[PDB]
Amino acid sequence: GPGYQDPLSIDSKIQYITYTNLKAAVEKFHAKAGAAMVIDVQTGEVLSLVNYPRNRVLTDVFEPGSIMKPFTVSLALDLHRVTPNTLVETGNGHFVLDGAPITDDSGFGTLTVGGVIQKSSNIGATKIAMTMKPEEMWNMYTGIGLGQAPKVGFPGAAAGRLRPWKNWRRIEQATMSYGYGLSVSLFQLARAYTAIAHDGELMPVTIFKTNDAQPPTGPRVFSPTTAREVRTMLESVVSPQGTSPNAAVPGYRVGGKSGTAYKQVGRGYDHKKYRASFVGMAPMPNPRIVVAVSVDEPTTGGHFGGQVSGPVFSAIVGDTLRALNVPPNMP
Repeated sequence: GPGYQDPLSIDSKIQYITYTNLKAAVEKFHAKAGAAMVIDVQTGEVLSLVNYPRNRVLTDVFEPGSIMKPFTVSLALDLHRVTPNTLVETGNGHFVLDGAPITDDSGFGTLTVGGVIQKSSNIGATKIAMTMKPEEMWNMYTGIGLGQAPKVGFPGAAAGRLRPWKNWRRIEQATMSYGYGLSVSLFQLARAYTAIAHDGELMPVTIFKTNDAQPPTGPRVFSPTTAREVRTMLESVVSPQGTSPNAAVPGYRVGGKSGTAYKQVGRGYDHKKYRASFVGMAPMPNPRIVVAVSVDEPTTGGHFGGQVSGPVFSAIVGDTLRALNVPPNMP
C-alpha cells in the first residue's frame, strides 16, 4: 500500500510494462502512434497511462466501431428487451435498413445475443438496437460517460461527439449500435468498460489513490446480472469461435472487444488507413483490471493482419497480472 509514489495511482512497474509493450507494437507494425492504459476495477484508479510517442489517449477522438456492441447488448439486456439466449437472425451477412446496406464480415445465420458479441455482427447489433428508442440509447451513452470530457487534471481532454437523440434517423441508431456516427477517446472507452467490469457501476477514473475509509462509488448504469452476462460474452470473443482469439492470455481467463476506425474523407473512408483498438478486462469472471489499447495507422500487420491491438492487450494483461501476483485461473 503506502509508498513514495503516493498520492498518484500510477504504478511505475505497470507503467513500464505498458510503455515497453505499446512502444514495441508501434515499432513492429510501423504505426503512426499508440495509446494504452490500465484501470483497477475495485477503485477506478489508473495504474498506467501511456502514449507512444503527446497525450492522444485523452485528446484524440475516433469512431469506436465494434467496441460499442457490448453496450448495445448491455442496454438491451438491462431493459429486458432480450436475454443472452434471444435469437437474432443475421442471414447471409447482407441486410438493408431504410435503403442503407449493413454487412457482416461473413454470413452468421441464426446467432444468440451472446453470438452477436462473439462474432461481432453489425446486423445482429442493429436488430438488437431496433428494439430500443434513441432516447434510451443516448441516455446509456451519456451514463457511461460518452460525449463528456473526463476531468482528471488534464486541460484539453476531448469530450468526443454524440448527436442529440431527437436528431437520430433510424439508420444512425443502427450505425451507432455498431460504433459509427459517434466519436470517443480511448480514455472514455476504458472508463465505459469499468461499468461492465464493476458489476454495472461506472467508477470515477482518477490518477489519484482513493481512501479505503470512503471507497469510490459511481452511478449504477446497468444491473449486476447485465454486467456478469456481458462479461461471459466478452470471454467468448477470445475463444477459437470468437473474432479476437489473438487477445487470449496464457494462464488467465480474459474477455474484451476489438474495433476498427478508418480515416474519414468527409463522406467516405480511406484504404488501409485505420485505427485498431481493443478494450477488455481480466481475470474473468471477476476482473481486477480493464486494459485499453489503440494502434493508429499500422502498416505491417504480419500474422495478425488488421487485429494488431489484441496481442498488445494480451502482453500488457499477462505482464500486469503477474506484476500484481494474481495466480493463473486457467490451465
